[PDB]
Amino acid sequence: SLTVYKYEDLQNATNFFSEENKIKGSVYRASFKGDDAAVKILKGDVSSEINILKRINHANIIRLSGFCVYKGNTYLVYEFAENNSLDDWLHSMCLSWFQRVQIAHDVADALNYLHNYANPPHVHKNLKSGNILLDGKFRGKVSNFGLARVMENEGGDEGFQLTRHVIGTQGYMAPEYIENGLITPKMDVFAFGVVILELLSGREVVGSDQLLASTVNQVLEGDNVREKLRGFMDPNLRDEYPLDLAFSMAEIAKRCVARDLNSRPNVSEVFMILSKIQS
Ligand SMILES: Nc1ncnc2c1ncn2[C@@H]1O[C@H](COP(=O)(O)OP(=O)(O)NP(=O)(O)O)[C@@H](O)[C@H]1O
Repeated sequence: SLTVYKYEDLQNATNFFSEENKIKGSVYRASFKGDDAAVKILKGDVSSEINILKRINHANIIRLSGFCVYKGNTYLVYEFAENNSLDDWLHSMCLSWFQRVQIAHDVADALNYLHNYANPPHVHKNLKSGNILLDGKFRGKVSNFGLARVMENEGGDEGFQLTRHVIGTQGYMAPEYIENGLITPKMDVFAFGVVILELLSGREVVGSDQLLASTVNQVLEGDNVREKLRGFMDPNLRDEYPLDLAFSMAEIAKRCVARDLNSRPNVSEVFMILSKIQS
């Protein structure tokens, strides 16, 4: 039943939605009850979707405190994630090697829960650096896994950024989806592969137009792999990383970004890999 909220308490926490808003028009910061939160405004009663998706709770998934339906709109209150999104940090203090490995581990931990032990399993479909939030200890918190996906919303929209949805599509989406709409948990594995590549290189998923998911193959192929990998590594790490474990992590990302979905590993395997190379 989560926690039923009175719309009043939401107005006061958000200063009556007084450009206390985070970037997203529907995303506001609510300061109240000591622990801060984030309020997302959604059109129409989406209560039915919550009663299904509310099954998904995990330490590394953005937690839903509750919801409120007021005058034809649904206001959802999530745990506030200070330090914003991984994209902000990778494309802007800099995340150390330890932190980058921790974040990859939390995401693999959440993807492992979603694909196997969520009752029933659920495919994310929208795993991106911008959706992976961080908390005060820079731990991962997956977010836009439902109802915020482009065509998952029952109430369609025309306040839509086409060029932006398409940029993320080419950089994160697996080929079997772009070509046939084939939706399997392997598409999350492909996306998760690109995230790791972002964590290792800090590069844009689509650079200035080469995709970050095709460069890892050239970096690990042929000869002089050590030198090509050093150059691939994020400069901001400044040698403060074990090149051995970086190559290993880059290897598990290449398998994740393979074109054949059945060749890709299950996230459960990636979760076991990241846990053994962790501190
Ligand atoms: N629970 C939360 N805690 C803190 N910040 C949040 C939370 N949910 C969303 N945000 C912020 O709200 C913005 C994104 O809102 P969102 O509804 O996810 O749309 P979005 O634009 O698709 N996400 P993004 O990929 O980062 O641009 C980002 O600046 C996030 O940091």
